[PDB]
Amino acid sequence: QPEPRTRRRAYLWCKEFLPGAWRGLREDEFHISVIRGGLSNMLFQCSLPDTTATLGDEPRKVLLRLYGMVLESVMFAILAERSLGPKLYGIFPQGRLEQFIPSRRLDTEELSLPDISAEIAEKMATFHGMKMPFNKEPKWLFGTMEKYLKEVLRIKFTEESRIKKLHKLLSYNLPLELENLRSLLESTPSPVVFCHNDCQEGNILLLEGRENSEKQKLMLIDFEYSSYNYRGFDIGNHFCEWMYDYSYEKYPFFRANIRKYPTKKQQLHFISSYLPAFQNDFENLSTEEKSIIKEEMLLEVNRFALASHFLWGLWSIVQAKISSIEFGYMDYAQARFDAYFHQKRKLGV
Amino acid sequence: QPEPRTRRRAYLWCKEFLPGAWRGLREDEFHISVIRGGLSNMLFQCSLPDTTATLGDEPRKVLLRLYGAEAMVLESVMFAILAERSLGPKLYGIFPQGRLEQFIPSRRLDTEELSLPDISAEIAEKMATFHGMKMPFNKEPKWLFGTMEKYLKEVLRIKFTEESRIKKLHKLLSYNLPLELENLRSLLESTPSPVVFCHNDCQEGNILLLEGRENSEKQKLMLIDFEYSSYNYRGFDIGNHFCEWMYDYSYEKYPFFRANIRKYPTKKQQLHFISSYLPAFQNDFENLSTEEKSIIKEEMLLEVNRFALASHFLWGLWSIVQAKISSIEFGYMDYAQARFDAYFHQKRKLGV
Ligand SMILES: CN1CCCN(Cc2ccc3ncccc3c2)CC1
Ligand SMILES: CN1CCCN(Cc2ccc3ncccc3c2)CC1
Repeated sequence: QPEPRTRRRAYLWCKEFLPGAWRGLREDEFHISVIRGGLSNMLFQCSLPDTTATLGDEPRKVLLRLYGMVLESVMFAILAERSLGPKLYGIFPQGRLEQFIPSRRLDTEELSLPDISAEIAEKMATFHGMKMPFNKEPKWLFGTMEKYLKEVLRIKFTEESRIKKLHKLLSYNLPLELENLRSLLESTPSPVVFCHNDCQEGNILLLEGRENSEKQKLMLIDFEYSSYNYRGFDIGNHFCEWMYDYSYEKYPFFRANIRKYPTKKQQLHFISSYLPAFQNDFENLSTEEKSIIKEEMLLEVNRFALASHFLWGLWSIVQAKISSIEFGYMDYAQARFDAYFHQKRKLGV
Repeated sequence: QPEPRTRRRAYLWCKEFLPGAWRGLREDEFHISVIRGGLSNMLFQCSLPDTTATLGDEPRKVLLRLYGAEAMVLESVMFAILAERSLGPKLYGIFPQGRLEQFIPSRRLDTEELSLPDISAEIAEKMATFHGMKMPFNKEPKWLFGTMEKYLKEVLRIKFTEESRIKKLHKLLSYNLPLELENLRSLLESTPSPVVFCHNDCQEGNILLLEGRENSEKQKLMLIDFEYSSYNYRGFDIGNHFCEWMYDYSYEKYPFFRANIRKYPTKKQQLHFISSYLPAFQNDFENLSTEEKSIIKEEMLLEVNRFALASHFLWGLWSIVQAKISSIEFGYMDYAQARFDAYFHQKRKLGV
């Protein structure tokens, strides 16, 4: 349960924005509980009295999201219209009402289950074929990294620990290294598509009641960082996410495990599912040509995986200065940068 | 024939938002033409050279829309949804200064085409369809009297200089609009009308006659320009449309419209409209008792004609507000008086 200053707001929003029973519902009939609290993007679960029959096809239970601009909204509406996302039941200046999808999030170690990562591949490829009314020019990747790098070189921390950690990070010569990375990635062909850009296990729902479905038990959510971007980044980033488990209950509240990065075999298995789903003609290609393509895609995504480390490393340093959320951001930054340089050595680039 | 800045900015938007031949298009080979000028919602046609080949789906031609001089999230979300549902033009690009839309070969309707039976029948079907839609917006019917209240307040505190505008304003105030509003409200709050997703501005200039289709009998029109849309009393949407039968905005001299009260649809014409509307809006209707059909229709007419009074009042108030702030060449005050003339005349018609 929430505070008084809300739940009423939540009451009004549900009563005004939802059809059916919601329309005549009394403030004492309103059921609401917290799904995730905090200062920003708070989730809530609102529901009709179980003793209330629905008048039409309106939802019994809904997700309320409180922001705590225009593109984010257009995108969610579109994904909703195409059944790629939760339905959009209502939208307003300080949040929105979304479909409540009975489910849990994936856990890190589940990303490696052959059936799971085969469906994530298939879903990412599908996400990747969608037309969106947004800029098709791949500005996002280096634009965001420059934006973050510049912030980082302006960040001053008070406590000695953060100063120390920032100092060790700045000692990699991030500006120079960004240019080394630009060189590498420019010379690495990767089709521009609509990328989720944050395809981590916490954004993948296992839909309850089909945990037994072999190719249809997952849904991708949270598209807040989505944009047109190099394909290799969405895949590389997701592969990186195999190494990071955010459920750790002690500070810094994540574990990094480099050994958990997908093996070549595991990589070939993800992309062997991705490709058929991304170009429908791929399956009919010559056994030999498929491997030509797969070997190339492996080079492609493992290289862009470096951008995942670099971008989210920088991102993490900024979050440290400004976020309230309890999470060891600097240590995570240090982890992403270690994995960065470990991956460079591994690739010999 | 746009200005250097725009067309340069339009070239860029097109090249960066549109797929296919567009993305490799050079500036020297970019075609743009004006469809509407002004300061607010300029319209442009953009296209590929005729010698250039499309690579895939991409359109050969598109409409650029510049917003000119944050409810934009609502408009944009709406515009995008109607597109996904094939009810509006496709949405190719959205950005701070405007949007890229599908170009749809067509012309708009003339006022006197609104009364043509097939036209009127299809408009009624399209509107009913439009009304059945779920939209992620607030379902409380506050738009109508909220907006009028908003305009009335603005109206009460505007002072003109220019003599003729000053006189015209006072004659409108003569009527005691705050009292008159209150009692429009009482009249209407006693007039049941289903709350639905309304277009709210269904005038001829917002209805496309689709090219290639002037032969189809029930499928040659598309409603567009949903800028004023919202959940609202169905009666408003229909009443407002009926009012627009009376108003012709193609008139070339000041005040740049003709009002003709006597072009308002006859009862026979109104019945012909909702005879298409009702089977298009609800399922069983077609096969209800020919006795209950008539009960439904007759009440609806009282409903839509009563709400037509809100059309006159709302747009009259809006028009007065436009006279202060708008620069567009249009006799807003004269148009304000005409709506209010129709308001009191319609009131007289109804004995309310
Ligand atoms: C921007 N997204 C991709 C970058 C990695 N990820 C790190 C992360 C994951 C889970 C967290 N859970 C709680 C707090 C911080 C967290 C940070 C942040 C999410
Ligand atoms: C809000 N809409 C319905 C109210 C009447 N209408 C007045 C109008 C119609 C056409 C015009 N065409 C050009 C200039 C002004 C115009 C004003 C405005 C549009």
